[PDB]
Amino acid sequence: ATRIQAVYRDTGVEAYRDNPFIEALPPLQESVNSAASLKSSLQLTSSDLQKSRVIRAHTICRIPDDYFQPLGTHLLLSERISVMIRGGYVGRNPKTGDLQKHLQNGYERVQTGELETFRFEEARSTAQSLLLIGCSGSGKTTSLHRILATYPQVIYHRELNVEQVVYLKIDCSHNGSLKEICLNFFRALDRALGSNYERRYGLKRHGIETMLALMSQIANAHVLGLLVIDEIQHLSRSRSGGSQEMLNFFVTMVNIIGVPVMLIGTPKAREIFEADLRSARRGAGFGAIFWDPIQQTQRGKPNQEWIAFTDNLWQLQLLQRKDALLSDEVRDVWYELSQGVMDIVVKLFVLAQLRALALGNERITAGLLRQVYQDELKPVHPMLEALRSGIPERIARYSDLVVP
Amino acid sequence: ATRIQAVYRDTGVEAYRDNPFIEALPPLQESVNSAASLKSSLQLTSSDLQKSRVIRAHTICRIPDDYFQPLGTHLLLSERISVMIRGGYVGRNPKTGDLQKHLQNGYERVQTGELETFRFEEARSTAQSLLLIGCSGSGKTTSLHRILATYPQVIYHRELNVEQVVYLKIDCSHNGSLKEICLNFFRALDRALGSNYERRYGLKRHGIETMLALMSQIANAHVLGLLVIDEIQHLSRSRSGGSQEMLNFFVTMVNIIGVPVMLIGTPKAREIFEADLRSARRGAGFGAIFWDPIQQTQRGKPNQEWIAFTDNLWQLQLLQRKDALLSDEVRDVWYELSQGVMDIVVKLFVLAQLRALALGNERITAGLLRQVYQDELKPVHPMLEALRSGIPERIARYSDLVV
Amino acid sequence: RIQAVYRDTGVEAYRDNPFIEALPPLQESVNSAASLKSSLQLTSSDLQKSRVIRAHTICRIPDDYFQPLGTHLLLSERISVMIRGGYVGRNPKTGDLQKHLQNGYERVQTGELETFRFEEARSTAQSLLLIGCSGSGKTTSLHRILATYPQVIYHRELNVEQVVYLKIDCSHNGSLKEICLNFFRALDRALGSNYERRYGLKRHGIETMLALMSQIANAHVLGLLVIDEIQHLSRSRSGGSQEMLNFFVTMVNIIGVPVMLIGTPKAREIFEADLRSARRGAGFGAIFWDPIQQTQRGKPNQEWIAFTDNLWQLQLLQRKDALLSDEVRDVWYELSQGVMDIVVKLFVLAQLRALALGNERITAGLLRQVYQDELKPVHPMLEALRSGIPERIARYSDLVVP
Amino acid sequence: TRIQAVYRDTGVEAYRDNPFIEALPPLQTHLLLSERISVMIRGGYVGRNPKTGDLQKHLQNGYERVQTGELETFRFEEARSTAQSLLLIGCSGSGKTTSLHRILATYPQVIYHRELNVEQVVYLKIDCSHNGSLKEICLNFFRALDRALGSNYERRYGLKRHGIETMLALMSQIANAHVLGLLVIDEIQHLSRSRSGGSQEMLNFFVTMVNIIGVPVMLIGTPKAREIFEADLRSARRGAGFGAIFWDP
DNA sequence: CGCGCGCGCGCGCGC
DNA sequence: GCGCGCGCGCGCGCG
Ligand SMILES: Nc1ncnc2c1ncn2[C@@H]1O[C@H](COP(=O)(O)OP(=O)(O)NP(=O)(O)O)[C@@H](O)[C@H]1O
Ligand SMILES: Nc1ncnc2c1ncn2[C@@H]1O[C@H](COP(=O)(O)OP(=O)(O)NP(=O)(O)O)[C@@H](O)[C@H]1O
Ligand SMILES: Nc1ncnc2c1ncn2[C@@H]1O[C@H](COP(=O)(O)OP(=O)(O)NP(=O)(O)O)[C@@H](O)[C@H]1O
Ligand SMILES: [Mg+2]
Ligand SMILES: [Mg+2]
Ligand SMILES: [Mg+2]
Repeated sequence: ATRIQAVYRDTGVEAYRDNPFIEALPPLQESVNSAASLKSSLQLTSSDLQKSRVIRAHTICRIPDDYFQPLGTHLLLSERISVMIRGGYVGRNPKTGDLQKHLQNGYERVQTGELETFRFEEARSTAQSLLLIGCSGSGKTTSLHRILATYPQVIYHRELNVEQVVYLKIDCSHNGSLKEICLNFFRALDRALGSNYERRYGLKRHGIETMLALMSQIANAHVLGLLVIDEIQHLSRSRSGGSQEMLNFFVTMVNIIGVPVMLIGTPKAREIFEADLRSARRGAGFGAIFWDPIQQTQRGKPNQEWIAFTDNLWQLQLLQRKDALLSDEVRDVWYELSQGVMDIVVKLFVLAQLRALALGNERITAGLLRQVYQDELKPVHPMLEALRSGIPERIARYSDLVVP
Repeated sequence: ATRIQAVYRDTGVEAYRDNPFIEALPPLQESVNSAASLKSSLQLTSSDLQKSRVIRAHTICRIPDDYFQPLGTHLLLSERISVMIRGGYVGRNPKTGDLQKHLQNGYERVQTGELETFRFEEARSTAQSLLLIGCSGSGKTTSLHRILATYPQVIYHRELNVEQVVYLKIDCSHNGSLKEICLNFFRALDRALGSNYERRYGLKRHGIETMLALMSQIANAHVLGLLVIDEIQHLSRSRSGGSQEMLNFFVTMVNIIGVPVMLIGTPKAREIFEADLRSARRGAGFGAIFWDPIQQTQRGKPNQEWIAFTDNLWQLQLLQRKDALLSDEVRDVWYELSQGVMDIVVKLFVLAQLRALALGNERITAGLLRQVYQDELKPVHPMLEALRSGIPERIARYSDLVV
Repeated sequence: RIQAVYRDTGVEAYRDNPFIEALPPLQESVNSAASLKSSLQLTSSDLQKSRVIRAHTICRIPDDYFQPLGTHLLLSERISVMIRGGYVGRNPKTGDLQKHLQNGYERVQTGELETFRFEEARSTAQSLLLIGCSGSGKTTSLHRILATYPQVIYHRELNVEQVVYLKIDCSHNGSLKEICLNFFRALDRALGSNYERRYGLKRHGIETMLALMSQIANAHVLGLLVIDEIQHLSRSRSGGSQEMLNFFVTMVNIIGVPVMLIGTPKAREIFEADLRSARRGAGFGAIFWDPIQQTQRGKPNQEWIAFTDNLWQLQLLQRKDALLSDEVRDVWYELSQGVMDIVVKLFVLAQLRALALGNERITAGLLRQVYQDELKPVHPMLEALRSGIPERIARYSDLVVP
Repeated sequence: TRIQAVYRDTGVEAYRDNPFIEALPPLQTHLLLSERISVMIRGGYVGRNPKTGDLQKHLQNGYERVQTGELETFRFEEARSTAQSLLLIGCSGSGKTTSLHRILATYPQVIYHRELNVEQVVYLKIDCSHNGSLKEICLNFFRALDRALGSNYERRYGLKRHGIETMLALMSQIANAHVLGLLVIDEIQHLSRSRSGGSQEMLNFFVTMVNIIGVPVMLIGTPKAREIFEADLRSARRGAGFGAIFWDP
C-alpha cells in the first residue's frame, strides 16, 4: 500500500448508508465544480521569457504534457465514473457479524406460518459497464488520467484488514490473447500496490485457466472498484482465436465478482460490438459515450468552446515578437489544417513555435503553420483531407474515421 | 456453514413424507401468492425532491437494480423450480435406518415361501433438467435469483453430520473447457459455504480425470440440491466437438449423483441441442421455457401487462416539474424505441432522467426520449432496426434474436 | 561504467531529477552539429610511401570522414529533447511524500480543500520517425549524435543503473521474437551481463518473454529505444506487421520508454492504413531526408559545394592538384545524382583505380569508367533520377518521387 | 591445425597494435580481386579490436571534464562496425571459383591468440541452399564451421529440435565468438530460383549480419541471380559494398 | 535426493 | 494459411 488511512464521513445517499468502502472517497462534487478542478496550465514568469534559446525550447516543448483545458463533454464523463465506482460497492458491503441472528429469526418465523416469505439473500453483484468510443487523438487517455488522479488509488482500512484499491489501468493484449491480459494485470497491480505478484505467478508455467482464477482471487481479496481496459481495437483484425472469448470473460468478471469494467477504444472497435444483441447491450450498460472532433461552427454561429480553447493555447508563447491578440485570419488556418482533432492542434502549435524559434524570425504567422504542416506532418495527410472534403464516401475509406 | 438450524414442518405430499431434506424447506405456496412476493420498488419520500442535484442523480441511478415487477411469465418458472428443487430429494433421503432385518426377512421368505418377487434396492436418481432460453435482456438472472432467494442457501443438520447446500449458481466457462468449470464450482461453493476448497483442490496440477472426481465426491457429500449453470451459450466457442463432452458430463451428473441441473442462455445456444434426439430430449427433461419480448397488443385490445409495467415505472421520477400521469403519446413512442426489451425500456428511462436532470428542463417528453435514444444508446441500433422492420430476413442475421 | 555527478540545468521542469542532471549540459544547436566533424589526419611525409600502404590508408575515407549537413540541427535537438523528456515522468519522488498524501487526504475529506491531485507520476514518452533514402546516412548520423552521451551511468546514492539509449533493429520476417533476442543481445553487449543466456535459450512463449523484456527495460531505466530498418515490417505477411506496431505503441504508453523508428520510403505505406497508425508513428513530427539537390534555388547550393570541396582534400597522389575543375564536379553530381554514399564510394574507387593504373592523376573520364565498370547494379535505378521523369522514379518504393 | 600468432606491424595508421590484424602475413583482373579481399579482411578486423586498456580512467576523466570544464563534448564509445560486401557475377564454367580458392588459399584459415581467449577464423566458405530455404544455409554454417575447426555444433545445434529462431541467434553467437574475417558464399542462383515469398529474407539476414555482427560477407553467382539486385535500391546498394565484380573472359 | 509420471506448449506437416 | 498430431522438456511428488 501507500498507507492512506481511511476516515469515514457519510453522504446524502440512502443507498450508501454506512458503507465502509463508499465513505472513504472524496465527497460528492457538483457537476460544474467537478469539471473545473480538471483545469490545468503551464505557468511561466516574465524572467523565463528573457532566457536563452535552448532553455526556452526545452521548456516550451512541455506544453502537450501539462496544458489541459476542460470541455463540455467532461461534464458527462465525470458523472458516470462518479456513480460507477460508488455504485459497484453497494452490493459488496461487508455484512455485520450479527447476520446469522436475523437469518435464524426469519427462518423460524417463516417456518411456523405467520409470514409468507423472507429474503434470505442480501449480497448481489451491482457492477455495470460502459464504453467510450472516439477517434484517435480525442484526448481520452489524458482525460481519464486527470479525472482519476482526484481519487487515491490504494487506501488501507484499519478496523478490518482490507487493502482497498480504487482503480488500476491496463491495456488490451497486442495479439488479443487472454493469457497476456493477466500479466498486464499483475504488473499494473504490483506497481500500483506494493507487492511482487509478477514474480510469484508470472514466470511459472501455469495454464490459462489456473491463472485467470488467480487474477479473480487478487481482485476479490482487495476489492477493486473499477478496472479500465484501453486499446480494445486490438481485438479487431489479427485476433488469435477470437475476441468473443475475451469479451465474455469480461462479462463473467462483471457478473460474478462484481468489479465494474470500463472499455476504451477507437471506432475501429464497433466492428466487434455489433454481431448480436447480447454483445452490444452488455458491452455498454450506461450507454456509450461517443466523442467526435470539435467543429468550427455551431448551429448558427461559430463555436465558443473552440474559441476559448484556441485563445488559452495562444496565450502560451515564449516568442518575444508575439502578438497578444489573436486574429481570425490566422485562427481559420488552424481549423483548415487540423479539422478539430485535439492532438494536431497542439502539435502544430509546438512545432511552429520551434520552427519560428530556430529560423531566426521569432514571429508566428499564418504562413509558418502551413509551412510546418507541409513537412513535419506528412504521414498523417490523407486521413485529414477526407475530413476536409466532407463527402462520406471518401471518409469511409478509413475505419477509425467516423462518418458525419 | 452459516449454521441455519433446521426445523421440520410436515407437508401434504405423500411422496414427501418424513424426508429430512424436504420437510426442512420453506413451506409450499400457491404460484399466485409466490409471484406476488417478488414485488419491489425504490423507497422514495416526498422530501427527496428538495435535495442536491448530485444526490438526486445518484438516487436515480439505483433504479435498474431495485425496481422489479413480476410478470405473467413468473408463475410457470416459480412452479417449475418449486417442484424441481423438492422432487430431487426423494431418491436421496438418508432416512434409511435399520434396513438389515427387513431385507433379511424378505430374502428368507423369498428363498422359501410365498413371495415370488421382492424388491430390495429402491434408490433412484429422481432428478430432472430444465432449459430456460430467452432474449438478452428479458431478466433471466434477475428473476432467477429473486425467485430462488426465498430458500436458505445452506441448512445444517447435526442429528446427521451433513451440511445441505440447497442451490448453487455458477456461470459457464469462457472457452467451453471442463477444467475451468470446476474452478468456478469450487469458488462458488467456498464463497457460499464457509470453507477453503479453492486452494486445496484447485492449484495442484491435478488432471481433468481426478478434478471431476473430487467435484462429484464433494457434491455428493453436501447433498447439493440444484446446480444452475448460467451463460450456456458459451459452448458455441468450442467448435472442435468440445460441447458434447461438457453436455454429457452434466448428463452423467444427473444420472448418478442425482442433482437436478438448470441451463440458461440466449437463443444462440439453440444450435447446441439439435444434433441428435438425446440432446433435445434431455436438454428439456421437464419442459422448456422460452421467453420473448413483451408485446404491446396481444389482441385487438391493448395488453394490460405492459400498461401496468410502464405505469408502475412512471412514478419513480425525481424531476420536479413532472407530469401527473403518463401520456399515451409518450407511451406509444416508448415501445417504438425499446421494442419490448425489458433492459432497454428501463435504461432509456434512467438515462432520460439523467439527461433532463443535467439539461435543467426537469420533465420527460417524447423528443427528449428520442434524443437520448439516438445519442447514447448507439451500438444497439441495428438489432432494434431489425426488430422494428418485422420482416424475417432482417431478424435472421443476428443469432441472439428469435422470430 | 560511469560514476554519476550532478550538474543543474537551466530548465525549471528538469530540476531535481537525478536522471536528467547526470546527463551532459544543454548545448546550442550551432555547436552540436559543428562538434560532430571528423576527418583523417595526414602528413606531408606520407607522399613518399608504398602503393599498398597508400591504398590501405585511403580506403578508410568512408569510415572516418563526416561533414554535418544542414538537417542535423533538427535531428540533434529532437533527440536531446526526447531523451531529456523521457525521464520527466520517471523520477523517484516517493522520498517523504507520504505525509503530504495523508495531509491532503484529511484536508479534502473534511476541510475546505477539494481539488487535490494524487499520483502526479505519469508517462511523458513521444515517438519519432526517420524516413530517408538508402544512402542518406540515417545510421552513422545517429551513431554520431548519440556518441556524445555516455551509454550507462551508475548512480551511487541508490542501487539503480541507468542506460540512456539502446540500439536494436527489426530483422527477417517481422516477428516479435526477433526483437526480444535482439533486445537481449544489444543490452548485454552494451552492459556486460548474461541476459541472453538466462532468458533466450529457454522454451518461452512470446507473451511471457515480452514481459521479461518489459521488466528488464524498466529496471535499467531506458531513455530511448532505436529500432533501425523498420522496412522489414512491410513485405512480412500474417498479422505480425500490425501487432509489432501495437507492441511499440503500448511501450510508449505504460512503461514510458520513447521509441524512434528508422526506415526507407518502402515502409512509408506501413503507416498509411489508419489514423492511429500515423499519429502514433510520429509524435514530434516525422523527418523526411531528401537527397542533395544540385541547386537549392536559381543560385547553386552551398551545401554540395562545401561537401565536394572538403572531400577533395583527402587525396594522396604524387601529381595531385588542390584545385578542382567545374567539369569535374558537374559530372560528379551527374553520375551519383544526390545519393551521398555513392558519391564517397565513387571518389574512393576512382582514387584506387588511378593509383593502381600507373597514371597519378584524376580526371572525369576515369570517373565515368569507374562508374560504368564498378557500380553496375546501382545505375539502373539512378537513371530514373537522372532523367527527371516522375513515373520512372515512381516505379519503385525505395525512392521518393522528387 | 592452428598456428601461433607473430605480431609484425607495418607503417599504416588504421592498423596499429590490434592483434587481429598483425597476426596475418605481410600486406605486400585478379589483382583487383586480391586487393579487395585483403582490404575487406583488414577493415572488418578494424571495427572489433579489444586493444583498449584502462578505459574507465579515461571515460570518467572525460565525463568530469565535460560536466564542469571548458571542453565541449567527449566522444564515448569509439566502437564502430566496418563491414563491406561486393557482388561477384560470372558464369559457373568461367573460372571464378578457381581465382576465389586461389586468393583465399593464400591466408591461413584459422590462427591462434594466446593472451586472449579468441581463436579467430580468417575465412569460412559455405555453399548456398540446394532446396532453397532459410534453415539449410544455417545448418551449412554448422557443417562448414566444424569442418574448419574441431567442433561439435552439428550435434548440439545442427539437428537439435529448435526453430528457425534460436538457431539464428546461436549462429551469430558462434560467428562473433571466433570473429570471421569473411563469409564468402557461392551459387546464389537458388536463392530466388525457387521461393516461398522469402527471397529477400536471406538478404535481410545478410544485411543484419553486416550491420551489428560486423562480418564482411561475399556473394557469388552467375548472371541468373541478378533479379533480386534490381527491385529496389536498398538491395542494390547493399549488394555492392565495394562495387559488384562482373566476370568477363 | 533420484526417478517416474503427467502436462503444457511448441513445431511441423497435412488439408 | 490454419488445425491437428506428435514430441520434447520441466516440475513435483514419493520412497
Ligand atoms: N482537453 C485537452 N486539452 C488540451 N490538450 C489535450 C486535451 N486532450 C488531449 N490533449 C492533447 O492530446 C495529445 C495526446 O492525446 P491523447 O490523450 O494521448 O489521445 P488519446 O485518444 O487519449 N490516446 P490515443 O488512442 O492514442 O488517441 C497531447 O498533446 C495532449 O496535450
Ligand atoms: N420484471 C422486471 N422488472 C424490472 N426490471 C426488470 C425486470 N426484468 C428485467 N429487468 C431489468 O432488465 C435488466 C436485465 O437484467 P438481467 O438480469 O441481466 O437479464 P439477463 O437476461 O440475464 N441479461 P443477460 O445475462 O445478458 O441475458 C436489468 O436491469 C433488470 O433490472
Ligand atoms: N554526413 C556524411 N558525410 C559523409 N559521408 C556520409 C555522411 N553520412 C553518411 N555518409 C556515408 O554513409 C555511410 C553510412 O551511412 P549509410 O550506410 O547510408 O546509412 P543508411 O543507409 O542511411 N541507414 P540504412 O540504409 O537503413 O542502413 C558512411 O560510411 C559514409 O560513407
Ligand atoms: Mg490512448
Ligand atoms: Mg444473466
Ligand atoms: Mg542503417
